[PDB]
Amino acid sequence: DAYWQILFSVLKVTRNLKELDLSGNSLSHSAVKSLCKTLRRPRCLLETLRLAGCGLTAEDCKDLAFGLRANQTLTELDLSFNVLTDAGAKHLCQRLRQPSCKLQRLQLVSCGLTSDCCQDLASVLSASPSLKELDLQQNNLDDVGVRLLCEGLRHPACKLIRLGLDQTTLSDEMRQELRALEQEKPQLLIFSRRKPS
Repeated sequence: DAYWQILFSVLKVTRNLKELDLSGNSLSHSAVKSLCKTLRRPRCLLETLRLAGCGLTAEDCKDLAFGLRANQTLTELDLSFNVLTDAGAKHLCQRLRQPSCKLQRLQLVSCGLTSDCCQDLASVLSASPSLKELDLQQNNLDDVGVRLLCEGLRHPACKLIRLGLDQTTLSDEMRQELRALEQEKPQLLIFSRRKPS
């Protein structure tokens, strides 16, 4: 946190910074709050923010979601490899389904998510004005959650074109349903580490 205060005082002076990648370094709740201040500034021109493997938890998602409320420049956010839990995803979803949201690309790989966040995610898929890519690999969503996701993906207003999803432990019936969706929505690619396609 010593350290983090140096970085944030410098960012206050930086101009035109489009990307900020903190991945792999732990941020305390307190550093998260100073970062959220950074994002709220009107001069903030960040387009990409990467916080993967940073020790974030659910309460951090609430702060990030509120920090995105004003922001119109961020188009890509990586929260992979943090124990966000379903409660953390729910805070993000509240923001991402708003009509002012500009976020295009969101990565939630290995974030401790279950089927219990998938109704919230599906409401994002159906209503977000901006979300094009969503990576949910390394989360245990199961047939129940993926079915809920598919209910949102089927919405003709769904903007998504790339979904990252673990398919190995899904049922044969679920995998047939996903392939049927891909046939109906040819602009959508469902990929994984095992089906990189």
